[PDB]
Amino acid sequence: ELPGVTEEALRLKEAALEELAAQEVTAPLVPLAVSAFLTSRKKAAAAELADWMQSPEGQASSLESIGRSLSRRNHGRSRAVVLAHDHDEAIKGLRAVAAGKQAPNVFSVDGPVTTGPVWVLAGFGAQHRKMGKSLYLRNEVFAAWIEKVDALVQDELGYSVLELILDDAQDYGIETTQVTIFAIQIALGELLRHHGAKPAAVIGQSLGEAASAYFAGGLSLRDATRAICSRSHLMGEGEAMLFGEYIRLMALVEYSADEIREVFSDFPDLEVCVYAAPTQTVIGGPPEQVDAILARAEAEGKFARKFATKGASHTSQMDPLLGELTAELQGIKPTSPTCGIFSTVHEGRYIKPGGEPIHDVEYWKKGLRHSVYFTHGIRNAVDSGHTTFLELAPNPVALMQVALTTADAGLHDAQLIPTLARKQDEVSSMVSTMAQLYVYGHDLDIRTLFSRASGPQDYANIPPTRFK
Ligand SMILES: [Cl-]
Ligand SMILES: [Cl-]
Ligand SMILES: [Cl-]
Ligand code: NA
Repeated sequence: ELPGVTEEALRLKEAALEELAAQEVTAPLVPLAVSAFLTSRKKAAAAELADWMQSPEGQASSLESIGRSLSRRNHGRSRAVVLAHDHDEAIKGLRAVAAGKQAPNVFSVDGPVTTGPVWVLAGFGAQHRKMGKSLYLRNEVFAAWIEKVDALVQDELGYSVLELILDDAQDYGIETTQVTIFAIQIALGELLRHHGAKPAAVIGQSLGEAASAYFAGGLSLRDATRAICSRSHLMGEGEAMLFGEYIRLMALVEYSADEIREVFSDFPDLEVCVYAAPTQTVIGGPPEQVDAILARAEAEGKFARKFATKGASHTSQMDPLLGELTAELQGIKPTSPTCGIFSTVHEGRYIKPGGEPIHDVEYWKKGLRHSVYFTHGIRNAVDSGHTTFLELAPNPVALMQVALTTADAGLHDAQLIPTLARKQDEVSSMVSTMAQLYVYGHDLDIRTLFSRASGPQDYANIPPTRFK
């Protein structure tokens, strides 16, 4: 059978749980949903809830019991959610809902978003030391999926990703960044499905393509894990041996594809790694030429930033890895997708649900070797009516690129929903994520955001759980 959690992971987990229990308890973020067929009725419901919450009876009721009772109402066309830690934040946010005013912890819209969400599976440049650790310790569904991928990666590569997540002294390299972000992406998406969410379409970027294939139903979890494991360890081993004239850097520069065609005439060995946004592109090549194009960009007032790597993925430098990558992926079973795919490997084109499989061995070779057409995939999604983009990531780096494409396409009110972020509480982040899916009308059973009631004190004395 599959390997179990290692002894060292269990040791690290015990230590982390002791440290966690020694901290001060912070008040959880509670989602308070109010809805009605008409926005005017929703605003009135918000004002009445706020009035009652200021009464002594409302003050004596926990936010969690108020939220659990609200979660059982009929969820109408016009929706709103207040995210609060205490009664004061709740009443303040509800006043904003009632008065139609905007607030950071308030989401309120007049009706549903017409098209389903695009799940964005990226990850390049998003890793950070403690990513996923807090949610692993505090959410049992997320933890179960982390442990499933951990067991598969143990089987494929012979080490435990969970050990990396739990060990604060450990940081991530070329190889371990990929398998660990993959593990976190799988577990974040399955946590969302557990609460009723589903992608209408997926779009992958760079290392995130393996997770996109799983959530699109194009590969089983085992085969998606083979894809990320085969490429990551070949890339990590190759990058570690690069010195001198063999080094190729990667850098984000504020140049469009049109500008790069002209700019590259001075730098004969530069290649495009990722078309990230309409005016931003990840490029790769020899250090002297990468240094020169960065210096040109800064002289023109344009942004430029290097990544921490001695090798350039999505360039001709990957050629020597493709033969072994072919051999390691023999036997994977591409399947017909169960949702739409905006394939950034295949230049941003759309593959319909039920379409022919795309995730064969040649797809992973092409994805590693050639450019990532990310902005074109996003633009294809915007032009087809999609407005909600949800990024599964330890840090919402790709969502900021998506915002540049959506605004460039004329969509200035897109629903850009992050998941985890460095220096933000990972439990509260997933509450905000799921509350946002709810307010926009996407599939999400808001009842599942609250544990099952054990007694009458777990409800508040308001509709629909009034105590006769
Ligand atoms: Cl009911
Ligand atoms: Cl109701
Ligand atoms: Cl429960
Ligand atoms: Na461009």
